[PDB]
Amino acid sequence: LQALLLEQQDGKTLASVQTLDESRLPEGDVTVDVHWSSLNYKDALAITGKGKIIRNFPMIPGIDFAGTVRTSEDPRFHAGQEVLLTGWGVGENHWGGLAEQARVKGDWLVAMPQGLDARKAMIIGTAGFTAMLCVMALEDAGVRPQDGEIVVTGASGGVGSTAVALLHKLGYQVVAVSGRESTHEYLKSLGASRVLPRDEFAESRPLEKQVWAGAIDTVGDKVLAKVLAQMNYGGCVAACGLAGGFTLPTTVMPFILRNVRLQGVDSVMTPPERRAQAWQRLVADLPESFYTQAAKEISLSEAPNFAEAIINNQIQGRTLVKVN
Amino acid sequence: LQALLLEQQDGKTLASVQTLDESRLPEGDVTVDVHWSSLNYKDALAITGKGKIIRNFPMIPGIDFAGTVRTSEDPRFHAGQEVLLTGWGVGENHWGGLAEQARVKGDWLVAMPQGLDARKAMIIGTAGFTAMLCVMALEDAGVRPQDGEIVVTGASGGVGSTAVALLHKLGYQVVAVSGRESTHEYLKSLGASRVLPRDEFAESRPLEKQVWAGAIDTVGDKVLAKVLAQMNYGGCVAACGLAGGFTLPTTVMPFILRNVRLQGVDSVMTPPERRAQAWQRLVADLPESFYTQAAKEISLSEAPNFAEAIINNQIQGRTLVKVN
Ligand SMILES: NC(=O)C1=CN([C@@H]2O[C@H](COP(=O)(O)OP(=O)(O)OC[C@H]3O[C@@H](n4cnc5c(N)ncnc54)[C@H](OP(=O)(O)O)[C@@H]3O)[C@@H](O)[C@H]2O)C=CC1
Ligand SMILES: NC(=O)C1=CN([C@@H]2O[C@H](COP(=O)(O)OP(=O)(O)OC[C@H]3O[C@@H](n4cnc5c(N)ncnc54)[C@H](OP(=O)(O)O)[C@@H]3O)[C@@H](O)[C@H]2O)C=CC1
Repeated sequence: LQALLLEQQDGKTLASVQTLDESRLPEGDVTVDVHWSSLNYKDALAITGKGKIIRNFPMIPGIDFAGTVRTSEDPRFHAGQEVLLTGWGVGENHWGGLAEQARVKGDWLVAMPQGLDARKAMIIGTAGFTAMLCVMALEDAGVRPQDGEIVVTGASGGVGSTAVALLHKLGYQVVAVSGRESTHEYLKSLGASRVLPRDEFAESRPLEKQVWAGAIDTVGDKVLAKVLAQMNYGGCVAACGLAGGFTLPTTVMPFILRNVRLQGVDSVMTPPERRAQAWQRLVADLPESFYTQAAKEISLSEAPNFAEAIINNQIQGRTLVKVN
Repeated sequence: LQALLLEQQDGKTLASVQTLDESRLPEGDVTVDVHWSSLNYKDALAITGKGKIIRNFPMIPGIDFAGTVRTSEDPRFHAGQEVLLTGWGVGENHWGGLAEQARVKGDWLVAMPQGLDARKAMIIGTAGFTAMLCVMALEDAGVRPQDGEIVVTGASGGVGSTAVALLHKLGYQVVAVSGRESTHEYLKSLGASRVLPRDEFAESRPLEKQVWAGAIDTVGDKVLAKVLAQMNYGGCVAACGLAGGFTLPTTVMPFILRNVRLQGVDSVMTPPERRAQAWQRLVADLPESFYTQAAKEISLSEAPNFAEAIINNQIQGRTLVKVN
């Protein structure tokens, strides 16, 4: 059993791949032979030791996995069945998916959606799952294509890439915000009508000119504050991230004078029914071209190279991890 | 034609009751003989000159009125008809309701709902209208009496008083936040289960203990920031005010880790359909005891005094205004 393992000394996190035994895995009524995982921003924070994502060491990181069920004391799952997992504290406070085996509670698993397989499921991963929940939040708020432009921040990343592709597919005019010139052609190829620079979202009045029918935000901080000030009357912002900072120095003005909805989107504890709905929607609404335009396959032990890259804003798209 | 008129010299606002000619009224399709108005927080800002609510003087303030139609060039409205008005820029950049006559666009009016008269309509006013929109926002977010406690800030005020009464009638367990010990009995009599002091809502961590199923906030600033940190997973905050300050020094944490919705509530430009729904619901759900328990009926020339009291956190309930 090969596993990426986090250890802690003198404050710092060390990441290495070690050969563990089956016996070291935590209790959990379903054992899964993991074939694929991925790197999300939260995984990168954990692996580099930034932000105190993980409080208990040693720890196998990886909030995502997909593979084949080895055994099951949960009668909903059987040996041979393709399953996936995102969230539920896995990869944070419970040994995760960046390993050839994981053991988890059956409630945390999702039976493989029809039209999907383990590889494609992990290209999507937590970031794509989260993008879908964000699109669904915009739809719950009555934001339709004809209402105006949708803005996506941190657009070149995982959630952002998925969001641009989903929205373009669903008929929306999408505007991407990126802090790098090198992402422009990639973002246009995903379906973005144009790409605005991040340095134009550094400061804002409480109320800016109305330009967005809706928004999907992955950066928080001053970018989210400006986006809120730019929302159309009745518009909605689906906020899922903190890539630019966890604080939100905003005002009540967009809320109380423009009836703006700021919908928070969490992926960790998404209830079973909405979880299943999001996956079903991804199979239908994410075009097959995405799985080759946005994905980069890496091996397990080179994950820390790419975790550093994520933190350092040197990553584009989705990092798929082949575990075997 | 009696009217509270605001002038401006040396950057200070001067409020007085003057007798004006009919010919000084602005152009409008519908002339209304106003019998009743009210004072909301916004009117108080305008009358005292605090903030920049009013940019063009002279101005008749008053974002609300109710009365009888005098003349009409708009075929939807006839002489003799009972009508009300809240918002639409009236009392801000168009001569308002604290006067014996107003002249307005027919789109801005609401035909008197059945079960309601001009007096009761202004006891409710913008503040009560707003409270109803906030309760409706909580319902849109799936918050039900069984889900847990609803917190109402600035509870002794107009929006707050209406909110507590509406929620108690609808079956919710309500918790009021007030910064004065003198409001406690009043708030209990409206339907509040308990009253927490406002000094316990000053500083907050990004995430506090989950305690609120939903919230209606009239204060903004640091009170709203703490309430956000205290929301249950999937909870909703309807935010409509800035009584404690217009800034919002919060974080993204409640949003991204607890799926919290921050629904902003505006009353100025609420579209016709939603507007009519709120008034219909106010007739259904506001108990008759509210009109006696929260109302204080003043004359036009007492409006500057009551405006000061509002800014200085010295009123309780709703200020109704007998215009004639
Ligand atoms: N709570 C939850 O359940 C979930 C939360 N998330 C959140 O979504 C957010 C993004 O996730 P993911 O796509 O995986 O991360 P990525 O790193 O792949 O993308 C984030 C993007 O943000 C931009 N960015 C990076 N650094 C900064 C910075 N310092 N200031 C401003 N912008 C920056 C970059 O785009 P560019 O170069 O174009 O500016 C980058 O591509 C994360 O904060 C993550 O926590 C995601 C899934 C679930
Ligand atoms: N955008 C829109 O369409 C609408 C906005 N609103 C807003 O709702 C808010 C309240 O309206 P309204 O009820 O009419 O005003 P009120 O003055 O009647 O209510 C405000 C309450 O807030 C509390 N308060 C007052 N000052 C402070 C302070 N400095 N710090 C903390 N709390 C304070 C008081 O309660 P206590 O003493 O118990 O602490 C007071 O009763 C206003 O900001 C108003 O503009 C209302 C309707 C519509």
